[PDB]
Amino acid sequence: KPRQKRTATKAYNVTQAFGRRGPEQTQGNFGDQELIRQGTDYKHWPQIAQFAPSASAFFGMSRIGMEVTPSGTWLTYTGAIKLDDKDPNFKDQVILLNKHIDAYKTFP
Amino acid sequence: KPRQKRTATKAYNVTQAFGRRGPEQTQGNFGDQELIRQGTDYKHWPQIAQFAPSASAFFGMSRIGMEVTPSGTWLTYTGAIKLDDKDPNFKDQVILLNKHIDAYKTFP
Ligand SMILES: CC1(C)S[C@@H]2[C@H](NC(=O)[C@H](N)c3ccccc3)C(=O)N2[C@H]1C(=O)O
Repeated sequence: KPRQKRTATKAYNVTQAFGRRGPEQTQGNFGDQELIRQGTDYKHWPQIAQFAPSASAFFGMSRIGMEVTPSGTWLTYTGAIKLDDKDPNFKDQVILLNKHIDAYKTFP
Repeated sequence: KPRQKRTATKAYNVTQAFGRRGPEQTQGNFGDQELIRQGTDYKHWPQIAQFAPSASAFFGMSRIGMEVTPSGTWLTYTGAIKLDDKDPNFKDQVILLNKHIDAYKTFP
C-alpha cells in the first residue's frame, strides 16, 4: 500500500507506516507517544481527523510542487487550514493539536 | 461545511470551494480550467486523488504547525509524497501533474 494512503493503527503504528518523528524537513513531526503507538485507534482520533483535508480540498487548498531529484520524483505540498476561533470547542482543539506537534522532542 | 472537508464538483467548483488559483501563500496553485470547473467530476481526478493523503498519512507524514495569532489560528502543513516510477502510468502521471501545477499562469 502506498505511503500516502496508509492507515496507522496499533497493529501498524505511526512509526511503522510513516517513519520516526523528527526535525528534518520532510520527516513527520506530529504525535505524542500514545498516538504514535496507537494511530487511528487513538480515542481522540476523530478530534484530530476533523482537520484532515479531503482529496478535493488537499489539491484545492494546497500549494503543490513537483521535484525531480536523485531519490525519485516527489509531489511537494504546503498549506494552512483555519480553525474557528469563535467555536467554544476551539481552546480544547488547539491544546490537542499542540500536544502532538513536536512532542517527539520530549522523549527518545 | 468546513473548507478542508469540501468536495468540488461541476455544481460547486474549485473556485467556489477553495478560492481563485494564484501566487499568494494562502491561495492554491493547482488546476487548469477544466479541473477548476469540474472538480472531482474531472475525468482524470482519480489519477490526481491517488497522491492525496489519508487523514492518518496527513498527520503521519507532514510537518505540522499551529499558528495561534490575535487575528486567527491555522493548522500549518508541509510535505513530500514520492511517486512510484515502477507504475505503468508514471509518465502519464508526470504529464497530468504538469498540466495543473500553476496552470493559472497561462489562463487566457
Ligand atoms: C492517446 C493517449 C493520450 S490516451 C492513451 C492511454 N492513456 C490514457 O490517458 C488512458 N487510456 C486514459 C486514462 C484516463 C482517462 C482517459 C484516458 C495511452 O497510453 N494513451 C495516450 C498516448 O500514449 O498518447
